[PDB]
Amino acid sequence: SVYPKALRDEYIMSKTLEVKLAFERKTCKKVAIKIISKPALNVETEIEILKKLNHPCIIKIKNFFDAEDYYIVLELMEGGELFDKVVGNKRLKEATCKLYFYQMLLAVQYLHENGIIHRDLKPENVLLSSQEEDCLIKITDFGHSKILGETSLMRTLCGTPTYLAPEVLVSVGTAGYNRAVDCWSLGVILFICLSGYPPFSEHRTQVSLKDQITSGKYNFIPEVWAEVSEKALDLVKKLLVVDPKARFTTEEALRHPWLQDEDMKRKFQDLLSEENESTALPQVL
Amino acid sequence: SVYPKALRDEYIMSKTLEVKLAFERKTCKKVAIKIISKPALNVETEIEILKKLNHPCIIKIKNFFDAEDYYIVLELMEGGELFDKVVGNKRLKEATCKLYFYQMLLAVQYLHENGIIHRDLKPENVLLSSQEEDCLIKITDFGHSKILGETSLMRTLCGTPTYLAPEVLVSVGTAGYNRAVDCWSLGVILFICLSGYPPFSEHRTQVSLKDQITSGKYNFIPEVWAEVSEKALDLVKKLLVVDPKARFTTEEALRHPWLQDEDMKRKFQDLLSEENESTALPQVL
Ligand SMILES: NC(=O)c1ccc2nc(-c3ccc(Oc4ccc(Cl)cc4)cc3)[nH]c2c1
Ligand SMILES: NC(=O)c1ccc2nc(-c3ccc(Oc4ccc(Cl)cc4)cc3)[nH]c2c1
Repeated sequence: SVYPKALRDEYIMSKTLEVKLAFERKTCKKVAIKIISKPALNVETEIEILKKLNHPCIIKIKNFFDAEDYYIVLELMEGGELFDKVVGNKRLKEATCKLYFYQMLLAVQYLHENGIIHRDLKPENVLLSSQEEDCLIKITDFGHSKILGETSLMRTLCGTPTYLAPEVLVSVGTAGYNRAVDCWSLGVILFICLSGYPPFSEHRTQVSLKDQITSGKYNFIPEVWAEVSEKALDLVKKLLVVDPKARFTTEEALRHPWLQDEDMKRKFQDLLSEENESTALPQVL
Repeated sequence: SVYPKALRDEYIMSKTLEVKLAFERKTCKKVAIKIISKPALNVETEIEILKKLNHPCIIKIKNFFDAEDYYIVLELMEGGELFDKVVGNKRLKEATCKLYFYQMLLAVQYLHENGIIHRDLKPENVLLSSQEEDCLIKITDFGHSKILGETSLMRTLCGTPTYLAPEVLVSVGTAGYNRAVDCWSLGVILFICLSGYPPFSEHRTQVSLKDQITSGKYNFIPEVWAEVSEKALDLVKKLLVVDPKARFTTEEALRHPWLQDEDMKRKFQDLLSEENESTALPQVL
C-alpha cells in the first residue's frame, strides 16, 4: 500500500516511530502522523475531541485524512513517550516526577472540567516536549475517551419509578464518578515514575492481578521507596484508593502538599513562555 | 402549525388519540401517526429498530417523515392501550392476563434475542389489537431502547489491567444483565393486571417509593389477591426479584407452570392466523 495522494500533497512521509514522522511541505516543519487502519467511532470521537480542546499539556491536531486508512496529523514531540523513560525499572528523579505529574494533573483536570474522560492513561500516552529532562509533557490518544451529558439516568429520574428496576435506582448512588478512573491511572503512573516498578503485577506473587487491584493491595518495596519522599508516597496512597467516591480528584491532588512547590511551578511557567515565544504575536498595551 | 406536504400527500390526518389517527389515501386504510417534536437520537434509534424487527407482538412501522417535527406511521391498534384496561383499579380476568402476558414475554424474549432492551415497558406502551378482550397485543415505543455490542468492557478485558481502575474490574461481575430491567417491568405490569393496583406506590405508606423498590417489599393485599391463583402470584414473585442475576428471564417465565396452559396458547395461535388471513399469499404444496 502507498499513502493517499491528498496526504502526499502536503506532507513528506518519513520514518516510523502506528505513528510515523513527516514533514509539512509548506513550512518544512516536522510533524507526527498517526495511522489508524479501517473503528470510525473511536476515530470520529478522537478527532471531535482534539479539535475542541486546546491546552499546553494536551496534544494538538494539525490535519486529518479519511482514506483507505485514517491519518491524523499531530504536532511532533521531540521528547518521545514517557514510557521510554521508565521501562526496565529506570527511576526518574523525584523533582522531575513532580514537574511531570503536575502537568498531567492540569491536563486531566482540564479534560474533566470539559466533560471528557480519557480512560486510557498510561506512560505510552504521555509525550515529552524535548530530549531535555526538564520539559513540557502533553497527553495524547483520545481514542478510548468518553463524553458526558443527559446520562439518560437523569431523564429517568424525572419520571415516576413505578415500573423502574431496583438496580437502576441503586446505581444513582455512584453515578457521576466515571472520571475517577483517570485519577486511578495517574496514581498508578505516578507510582511507576517514582519507584521504577509497577504497583500491581504478576511478578513474584501468587495472588491474581485482579485481586491485587480490587483489594488495592499494591506491591510495596521499602528499599526502593526509601529513596522517595513521604509527601510523594502519600499522594499516591490517596490516588490508589479503591472507593471511587473517596479517591482523590485532580483538584485534591493539585492541592496536596507534595504539589505545593514553587520552584517546580516556576520552572513550569518558564517552559511555557519558552514554547510560546515563537507563537507570540505582539500585544496591545 | 400545519402538517408537512409530503405527509398530506399520502395521508389524511384525523383525530388525536402524541398520536393521531390517519387514513392512507392509496388504501383508505386506517393508520396511527405518532408525532414527535424536534431528540433525533431517540428517534433515529426507534426507527432503526422498528425497521429491523418483525414479530406479531411488536408494532410495525409503515412510513416516516422528517419535517419540522418527526412523523412516524404505524399500524393502528383497534384495542388501544392496555393502560385503559387497568386504570382506576379495574381488574383483568386472570385468563386474559395470561393470554396477554404470554404475548408480552414472547415479544420481550424476541427483543432480547435480538440484542434490544426496551427500557420503558408499561401499560401505556402495550397495545391491544381489538376491542375484543381476546386479542393480540403489540409492544411499542422504542424511543428509550438500548442496543448492545462490543461493550468496550470486552475491549478493555483483552488488555492488561495494569493501569485499570478497581470499580471497572468489579463491574465485570454484573455486566450483561441490563436486559433484566425489562423483566422487572413485566413483573410490575403483571402485578397491576392481576390485582388492579400497583405493587410500589406512595398510597397509604410512610416508606419512600425508592425504599419499597430497592428492598423489593411490595404492597400485598390478600383480599384482592385471594381472587387470583397461586401459580400467577408465584411468577410475579420471581420477576420482582431485587437481584438482577437471580431475577427470572423471559425464558424462565415462559417455562413457569402458570404459562403452561394449552387453552391459552391455542387461543393465541388462532388469533394469529385470523390476523394473517388477509395477508395470506398462496403457498406451494
Ligand atoms: N497515542 C497517540 O495517539 C500518539 C500521538 C502522537 C505521538 N507522537 C509520538 C512520538 C514522538 C516522538 C518519538 O521519538 C522521536 C522521534 C523524532 C524526533 Cl525529532 C523526536 C522524538 C516517538 C513517538 N507518539 C505518539 C502517539
Ligand atoms: N408509544 C408509541 O409510540 C405509540 C405507537 C402507536 C400507538 N397507537 C396508539 C392508540 C391506538 C388506538 C387508540 O384508540 C383507538 C382509536 C381508534 C380506533 Cl379505530 C381504535 C382504537 C388509542 C391509541 N397509541 C400508540 C403509542
